[PDB]
Amino acid sequence: MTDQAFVTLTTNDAYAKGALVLGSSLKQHRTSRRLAVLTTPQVSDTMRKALEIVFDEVITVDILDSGDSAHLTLMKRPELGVTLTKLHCWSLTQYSKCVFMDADTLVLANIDDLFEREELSAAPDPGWPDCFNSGVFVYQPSVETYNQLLHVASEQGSFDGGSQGLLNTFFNSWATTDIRKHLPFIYNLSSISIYSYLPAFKAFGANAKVVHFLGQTKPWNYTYDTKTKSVRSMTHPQFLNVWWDIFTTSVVPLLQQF
Amino acid sequence: MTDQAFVTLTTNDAYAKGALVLGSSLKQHRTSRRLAVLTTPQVSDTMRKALEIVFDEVITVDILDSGDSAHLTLMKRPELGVTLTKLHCWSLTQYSKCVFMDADTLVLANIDDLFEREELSAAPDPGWPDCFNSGVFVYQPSVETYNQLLHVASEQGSFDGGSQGLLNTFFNSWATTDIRKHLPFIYNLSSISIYSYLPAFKAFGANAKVVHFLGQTKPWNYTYDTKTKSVRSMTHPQFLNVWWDIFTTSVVPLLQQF
Ligand SMILES: O=c1ccn([C@@H]2O[C@H](COP(=O)(O)OP(=O)(O)O[C@H]3O[C@H](CO)[C@@H](O)[C@H](O)[C@H]3O)[C@@H](O)[C@H]2O)c(=O)[nH]1
Ligand SMILES: O=c1ccn([C@@H]2O[C@H](COP(=O)(O)OP(=O)(O)O[C@H]3O[C@H](CO)[C@@H](O)[C@H](O)[C@H]3O)[C@@H](O)[C@H]2O)c(=O)[nH]1
Ligand SMILES: [Mn+2]
Ligand SMILES: [Mn+2]
Repeated sequence: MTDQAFVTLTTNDAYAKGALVLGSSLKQHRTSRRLAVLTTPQVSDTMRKALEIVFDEVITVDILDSGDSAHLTLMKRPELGVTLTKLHCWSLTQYSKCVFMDADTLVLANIDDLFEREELSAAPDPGWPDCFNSGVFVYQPSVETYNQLLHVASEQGSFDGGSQGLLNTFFNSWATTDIRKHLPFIYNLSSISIYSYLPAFKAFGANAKVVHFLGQTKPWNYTYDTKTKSVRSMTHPQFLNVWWDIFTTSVVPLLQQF
Repeated sequence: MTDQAFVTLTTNDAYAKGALVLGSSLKQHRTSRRLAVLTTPQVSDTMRKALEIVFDEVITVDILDSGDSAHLTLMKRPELGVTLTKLHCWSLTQYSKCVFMDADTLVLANIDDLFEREELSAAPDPGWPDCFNSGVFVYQPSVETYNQLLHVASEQGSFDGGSQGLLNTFFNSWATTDIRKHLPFIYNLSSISIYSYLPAFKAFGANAKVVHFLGQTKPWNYTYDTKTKSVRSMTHPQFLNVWWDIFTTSVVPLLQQF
């Protein structure tokens, strides 16, 4: 309850919008857990203040600062900035168990049952199913694990340049061990898989609990008509329209309070 | 040994080429099991004779004939012809356990360790990871199971129009039960995933044991230069070139014997 949380991340104002929508969707579906978001100094004061209303806790991380434990590793592998910031999710020892969620995800139903899972639990990644998608995962905050993850980042880096490669390398038993650590795909439904593998989507898509907007084009990169309540041209904009309805209804007016 | 086999299928001469390459690759990697192939009357006599040399057993199936157990179901769902023919793989009760392999797959290493698996074992499908790919699976021949599969085909059909939808509907516990029934992706490596998710491929692709040529364009739809030993323009034609080397070296000359 108080010791468990959903954790997201935002390094800029664009992803902050995503974080704000994600946070609102979690409250909308009455989560009994806390909401935390990792932010960087590059996030504007207005976005930061909005996040302070939506989330129960707003933590500030600055790996660009020499005082940060990940900085040394950043100098060695500068292309891993976002990934190194994301790893600080393991530094939140005020929580016994958390569910990390990318700022570009959207909750469509209560997913508190994820807290029954153990580290490391995640849904399979489309494209290479033997790797889990790092957009949504169940983990347990720990300084030891964090240090172990930093060590691997320093020595090996990430085979994909992001957090997915690093996490899959460290939590390498995922593909062959414990089916319970394989989160059902509907807990991290790739938006690409939706408009593509149409048959499978038509069959199981209605059970979606979380949508992950993976492409280059994020939800905030579209134009939304408030009158027709739909984005402008995608055979399935329904999810983009939900994202935008929350943004229009709860997020935008909240940003006007400042 | 004698009671276990690899089983493929070919309804025409084009896929027969694939079946012939697949069969040769299995012998090349010294399989200790038998090789069986399901064929239809539409397969030419020359292709049939070549298959009789490569495979230990060539079974003929004709669902277009009123005497076939699947015919009645075919009349009801005519678009399922290939799928209904494929299901006859369960009718091979002369074998205690088999590994079904699509004619468009290619074995790059001995995979006899698959016979340690139980029905139903299969690799995850890219696109929708909670569904297994029906191109490669471990099953146990049985008239009862066959009748149960026909029954489902008749009543529900297939959500994807092919065998994957039907098999996933029947063997629906796959995604949430027994990690051992999840064959490693390298036992059914989608050719699409190779040229696409490049990072993951560069990291684990060298361990590939089976390649599955999924697209519209099958290996036999390419032009191969015998002098340079490579197909004509694909950042990774290496697999197409292996397929063609076997076809050029073992299959083509074999077809000349007739
Ligand atoms: O400038 C940035 C970029 C990313 N993020 C955060 O990092 C997360 C991950 O990155 P994102 O921008 O969402 O990338 P994706 O399109 O979701 O994908 C990448 O990350 C996925 C899971 O993390 C992998 O499946 C992909 O292969 C990888 O390309 C985002 O949701 C944000 O929370 C920021 O805060 N600021
Ligand atoms: O005219 C035909 C068509 C198919 N086959 C056989 O059926 C198998 C399956 O079909 P294939 O032509 O290989 O289709 P795929 O491109 O491999 O894909 C289909 O089948 C896959 C697994 O069976 C699924 O992952 C895909 O979603 C589905 O589109 C083939 O390998 C052959 O053994 C024939 O003998 N004759
Ligand atoms: Mn993401
Ligand atoms: Mn196939």
